[PDB]
Order: sequence, then structure tokens, then C-alpha cells
Amino acid sequence: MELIKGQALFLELDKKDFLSLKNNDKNIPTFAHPKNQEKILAIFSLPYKNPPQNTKLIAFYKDKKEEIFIKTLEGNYKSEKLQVENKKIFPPKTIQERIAKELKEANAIYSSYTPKALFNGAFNIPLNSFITSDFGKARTFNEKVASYHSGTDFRAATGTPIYAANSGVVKIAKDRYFAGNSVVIDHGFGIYSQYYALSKIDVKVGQKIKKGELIGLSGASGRVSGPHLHFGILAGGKQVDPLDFVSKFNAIFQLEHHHHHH
Ligand SMILES: [Zn+2]
Repeated sequence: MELIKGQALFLELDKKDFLSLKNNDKNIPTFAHPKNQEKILAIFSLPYKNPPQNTKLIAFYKDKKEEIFIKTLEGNYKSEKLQVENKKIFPPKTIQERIAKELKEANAIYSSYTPKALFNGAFNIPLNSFITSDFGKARTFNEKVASYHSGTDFRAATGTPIYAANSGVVKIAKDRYFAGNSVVIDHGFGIYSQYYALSKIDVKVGQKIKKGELIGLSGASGRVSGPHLHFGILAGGKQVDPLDFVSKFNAIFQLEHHHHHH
């Protein structure tokens, strides 16, 4: 199999006598295929940054082992040059404790696995065909610093209402240093959706949220300048192309075949 770096893949395996799916030492959790009761699923994701050239997974069954080979593809990522506030790439030493704190909090959330579906059918995606910066765009900040885009940016006037892409539990709902007013929702199965750069936050941590419920208003408080929604997905432990992820998830989990938007 082949997978573009920075993308997720839904792996389908026989359910009968299955024990474990392992990358190297890492256990990859599995969950029931929602339509085919002879199959189970796992989410496998490749990092955008420094991915392996090839991956070998092993599925352990009671009486056999199966090897799954995945070759990393480079894809067709583009690039942009951006001017940002200097503080966003050179934070003063005195604020780096706050950044380190917010990193530890985020890591605790993403390393906590919810072994049940909190979502409800397909993810909604924004009704918006003006992507100002796609996932994985290579970036040069202020002519000298490099990065890559870890989510997808949609042109939106400040104050555009933002609705949860699916049901789940809110895990983050505050201003964070780099990407501003931020909401993160746990959907179960290690799937998290992210909404950054907001001007207003209308949810609170621990709140159960339904698909299509208002979580805030779009803003211009993010790392990059300009009014936009930053939308992200973390799945399989990695930031992945969120529009691509939603397309693959929805093909499996949608309850109706119609168009999925709020
Ligand atoms: Zn962004």
C-alpha cells in the first residue's frame, strides 16, 4: 500500500481471531467496522515531517501473523512565504513557560485514548471553497524560518460562526500562544478536531458537544495573519490533512449518502 506523508489511512482487517496490530513496539488500537461485521478498522497515519520511507505493520491473530507494508509518498505539497508577528516565531523567553505548559496539557489530552465512538455519523466540513492555505503547505516565515501547515485555513470574515464538525467532548477551549483562541474536540478513537484563530469561544472544557453545535466565532488571532478559520484533525497520533481525513472517514461512517455540511 502507499500513503502520502501527512495523511491518514483506514486499515481494514478480518475480525475473526484478531489479537493485536503493531507497528514496531507501538500498539495501534482497532474498532468495529460500522457496516461489515466481519471486519475491524484501524487508523494509520504518517507524519508530514521526517516520515519513514516504508512501514511494516504486523497483525497478530490466534493462529497466524499478517504483515502489512505501506510505502510513504511525498505527494504534491506547495509552498508560501508569509509575514507574521515576530513574537509568533521568536517568543520572548519569559513567555516560554506558558508555551511549555500548553504543550504538556495538549500532549496529555492526545495521549489519552477514548475507546468508544463519540461522533455521530459523518463529519461536516465548512461550506467554503476558498482555502487560503492547505494542509502541508511548506512555509517560510519572515524570509528565514521554515515550517509546514498543520491544518487547513479557510477565508472567513471575522465573526463567522464556527460549528462542531462532529459530536464529542471539548478538551481545549482557551487562548493559546501560537494559534490564538482554540477549541479541540475529542471524537473518540483518537480522533480530535481543532478550530484555531477564533475571535470568540462559546464552549467550555468537559462539555459534551453535538455535531453542528456552535463552538465559537472565526477570527484573526492565529499564528498567520488575516481573517480565517484554521481547521485541523489529529488522528492516529499525528496531524493529518483534515479535509482528506474527513473524506475517508465519511465514506465509511456516513449514515446518509447525501452531502455533509451544516
Ligand atoms: Zn492554519
